[PDB]
Order: sequence, then C-alpha cells, then structure tokens
Amino acid sequence: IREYEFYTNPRAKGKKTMKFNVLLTTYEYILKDRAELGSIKWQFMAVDE
DNA sequence: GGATGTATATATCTGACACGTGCCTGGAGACTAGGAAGTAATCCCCTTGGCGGTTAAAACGCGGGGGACAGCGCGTACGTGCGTTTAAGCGGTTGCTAGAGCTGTCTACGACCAATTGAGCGGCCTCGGCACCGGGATTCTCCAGGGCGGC
Repeated sequence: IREYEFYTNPRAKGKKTMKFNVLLTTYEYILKDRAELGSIKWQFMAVDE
C-alpha cells in the first residue's frame, strides 16, 4: 500500500505528493505505523467510536 | 598323702561429691530520652476478571542419520607381595626470644554538640545537531517543420 498507492510519484526522492483521498485505518496500525503516518499533512481526521 | 580350683575377706586405686574462697559479672532498683507504635493525607502500583488484534512462538508429525551403547580384543599399567632402607616418632640438650597476662601512666584521637555553608537534587533556559520548507542550477522527454516517395 505504501509504495504502490500513497504517492503519485513513488520513485522520486524529493517532495512526494499524495495520490489517495481517504485512508481508512484502525487503531492498531495507528500505533504500529505512527512514524509512517504522522508525517502526512492530513486535511481531516474522523475517529469512529 | 600332696597339690590344684574356687570362695570370701582386706588393702589400695580412682572418679565423683561437697566444702571453701575469690571476684567479677549479672541482677535489682531508679531515671530518662527517644524509638517505635499509632494516625491522617496523598498518590501510585498491584489484583481479578474480562475484550480485541498481531504474530511469532509452540506443538505435532515424519523421515533419516548421527550418536549412544553393547560387545570384543589387547596390551599396558596398576595392584599385590616381599625384602630392604630410611626416616618418622619419641625422648633430650641449651640457650634466647616471642608472646600472653598483668599493672601502670599518659596523651593524642575520636565522640559530641552548635553554627554554617556549600555540595547534591530538581527544574528552567540555552546551544549542537538533526530535520522541515522555500528557492536556484542542471538534465531529460517531447511536438512540430522540412524533405522524399507513391499513385
């Protein structure tokens, strides 16, 4: 998911723009991948339950 | 008829009991201070019974070969016994010194107490270094015009 679907230009190494619109995830992968998801300029957060 | 085996009595040896004495250490009596028991408050860790999700460890099965074990041979090294040597064990000399025990004197060193202050613990601000964002320089892919060929 990370290197085939996050970025429009995943093979670059400078500023990588985002490709997806909405990312659905769970709490376990918020805790597991906070380093790879906290460094994203999110426009909206919706926390269910 | 003579000497031998055995029983009872008497003197001597030896461990144990009680008497005597010192002395010094434990006990009795009194006083005091502080160690610890008890109390209240605050805050953080542990308990018991659950749920959810990841995932790597645990469990199970199976094939195969490496290793444990048994047996056998062999040769060597240790046990065994005897004769010989030697040194341990005991008793002994002869002086001097080390050390335990006791008594005595004294002095420097450590306990103790009051005042002081400066080194240890916590937080706060700043720097060294790492990292995020904006701007300039360099290289790669591409769309269109000019020229040539065919019916």
